[PDB]
Amino acid sequence: MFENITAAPADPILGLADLFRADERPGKINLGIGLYYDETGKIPVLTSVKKAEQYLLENETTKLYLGIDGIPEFGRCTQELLFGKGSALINDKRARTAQTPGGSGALRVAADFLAKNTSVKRVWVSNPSWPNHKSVFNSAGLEVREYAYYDAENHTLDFDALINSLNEAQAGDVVLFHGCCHNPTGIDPTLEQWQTLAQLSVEKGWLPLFDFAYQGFARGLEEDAEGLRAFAAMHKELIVASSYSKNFGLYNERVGACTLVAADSETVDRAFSQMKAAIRANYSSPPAHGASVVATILSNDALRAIWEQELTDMRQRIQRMRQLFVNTLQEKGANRDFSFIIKQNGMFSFSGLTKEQVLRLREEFGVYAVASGRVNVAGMTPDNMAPLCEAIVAVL
Amino acid sequence: MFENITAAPADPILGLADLFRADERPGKINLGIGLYYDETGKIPVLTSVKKAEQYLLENETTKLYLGIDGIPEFGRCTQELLFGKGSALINDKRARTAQTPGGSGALRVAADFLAKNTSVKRVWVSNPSWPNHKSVFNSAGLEVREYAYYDAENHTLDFDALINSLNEAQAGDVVLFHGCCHNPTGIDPTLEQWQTLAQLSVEKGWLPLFDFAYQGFARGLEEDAEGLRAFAAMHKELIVASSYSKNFGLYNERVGACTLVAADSETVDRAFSQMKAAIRANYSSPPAHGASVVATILSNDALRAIWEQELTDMRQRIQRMRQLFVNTLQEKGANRDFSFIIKQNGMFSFSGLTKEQVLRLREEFGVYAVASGRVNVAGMTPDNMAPLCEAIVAVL
Ligand SMILES: *Cc1c(COP(=O)(O)O)cnc(C)c1O
Ligand SMILES: *Cc1c(COP(=O)(O)O)cnc(C)c1O
Repeated sequence: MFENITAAPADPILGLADLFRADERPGKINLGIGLYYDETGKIPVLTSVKKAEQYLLENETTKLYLGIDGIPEFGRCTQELLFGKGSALINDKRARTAQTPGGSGALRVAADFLAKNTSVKRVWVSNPSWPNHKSVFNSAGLEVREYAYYDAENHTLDFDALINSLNEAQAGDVVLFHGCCHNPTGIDPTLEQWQTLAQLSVEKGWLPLFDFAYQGFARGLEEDAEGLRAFAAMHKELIVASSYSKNFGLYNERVGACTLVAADSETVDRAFSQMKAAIRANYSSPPAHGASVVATILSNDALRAIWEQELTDMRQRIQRMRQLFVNTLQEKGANRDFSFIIKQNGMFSFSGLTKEQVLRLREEFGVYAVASGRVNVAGMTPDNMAPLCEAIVAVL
Repeated sequence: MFENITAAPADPILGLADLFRADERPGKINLGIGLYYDETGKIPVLTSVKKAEQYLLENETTKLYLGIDGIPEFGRCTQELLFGKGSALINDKRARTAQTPGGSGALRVAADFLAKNTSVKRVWVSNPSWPNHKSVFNSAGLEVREYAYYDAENHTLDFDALINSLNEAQAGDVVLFHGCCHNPTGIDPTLEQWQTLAQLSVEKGWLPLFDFAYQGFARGLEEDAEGLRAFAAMHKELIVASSYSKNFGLYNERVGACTLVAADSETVDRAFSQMKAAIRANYSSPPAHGASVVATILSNDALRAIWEQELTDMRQRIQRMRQLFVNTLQEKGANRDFSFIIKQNGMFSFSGLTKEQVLRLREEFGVYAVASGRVNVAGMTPDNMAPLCEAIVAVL
């Protein structure tokens, strides 16, 4: 039965982790997978999280299955982070949120839901994009088309090309937007670009799907939600797949959400019943730990305060490694000007290195970056900066 | 886009918990969903688990993503529970285990793997079965066909009827078996029946899929794995979807596993890689908490000891309640003779009440059982036994 199964190709991101592991080379540097490291180079558990955990340890009395859609407080809290304290979306009971296993499972849930209940035939993702997007949608039997987005030459957002390629997006097609901190580019539309995009989609008939994995790493919690919030203001229907992996460092606990928005409560209710059905036929009910952690922190002023600061610290430290990266580069040779690297948001910079250049960094110098040239700034530290900037220079 | 979405029908099981939750009635009794309750009527966290949790609280230093296939040691431990500590499958490096989100997630994972990497078209499941089985398979585009299984008049396993049913199954068809504690009947094949089935499927060319959610609830850990293990000795390939929701009371942490066995390692590897791919396109990686809990317990002799005792305790308490259930019914003037209930294993009993009797039991007495007549024995207690038993009598 399995005789003729062809090995599949390794995840272009997950893959490298393997390789990374397997490499005995003493001074290896991992800038591939998007994980936030700290000055010491470790991937720590937030203090607000350890606190929330002790709290559960002490207060949990049952491991009783959660509801298909998970922890109600969790969805409530998610809806507020997303749309804001007093959104009409909330007051009008227009949004329903399902706790899912990471932003990843949220995407899948959304896909399955779409494929099976709407006549959505294609999904438009950006080029470049996050590698896993294709696989998720494809697995649900949806077509993935790509829309232009980055200007290699100028290291920026090519609005025209953006707009010019979406012209072929039919009405009823799904258009996927990254809420903030575009992965892998780090280039986001300005509030105005967003407002335009939002006008366009309504006019053109697209269903927006927000992939929101880095809320809080660009500017701030509220600030990072402006584009969505702008869309939510003109849209009747929307989907939001969001993750808490990064902003809470709860990577392995698989904490995410899938929010469905509809013109009205009755509609969002009916529709969400089908989303629930799709989850049932999948993993049934979601993992409690992670999300409990999240709900505890977000609904306790103190822990929340602690949490907001850790996030700020996280965001700030990445910003600092950013400027230090451009400086060290310069100060170390570098033919190219890497200044554009400072105007990018999030954990990564699309460095502009070639595929052969990255192969070489790895092979020769032991630095791991993704073949697209995407580096994880959060993985840079004062201590590895030099040796890392040296390897880059030697490959220029 | 959602204007026309049809509300989905309710989950015969899941949706019954809602109904339950919503009724203001004082002495309601929940005999629906399969949860273990204790003498006091609560659904507790095992102490072995609480112990393991503290341990993690204190020793976890990162929440770093797990491998797509999860915690390695967790997989190790799973294989030994399943096959033997000792087994050839293990020595021969012929089995690969992916940690998944519940036994449910493992089923979906298997379905997706099959549907896309093999020529499987149909999946055979017992009649009756666990309702969710059809939805999961149908979602992956697989056809679900049923094979006879229960002798309603006699309260037993109708073997020839089973065998004459599967005879209709083609080579290369998947045949789904419940490892032990058949849900919803509680009737499992004798070791000789298992052996027969095993020889028969090897000859007929069926790919066996074991759904193993109740290890340790029938007779014991090791003995409950006998049918599987007999299949494992004759088969080149098989799949095992196991859950730890029940034997560890880790219901909401979503702990399960999907085990793949192939003629050999070269083959199980290639194949597993396609399984990993199917996971990547799903939730990406599995939830750490629950699984770490399980791996900690199974790894430590002390903790494991404690855990096995708790499990024998749970199993024993259910055995007791069953005896008590028949006696009380008898002592309350039941028409029918319910002794067959003693010969069934696991959490449930297929009581033989009709649709209308179970409907009546609920509206009228507030006793909740599944429309199939399935009652959750683990939900009975000495304190509710009387009232429960009186409601039944009143409806017969
Ligand atoms: C990390 C990531 C996700 C999903 O992450 P989870 O780990 O599943 O929460 C989705 N989209 C992007 C762009 C990501 O970077
Ligand atoms: C409980 C159960 C499952 C899956 O349970 P999870 O909570 O998803 O681990 C699968 N099959 C049967 C027969 C079950 O009883």
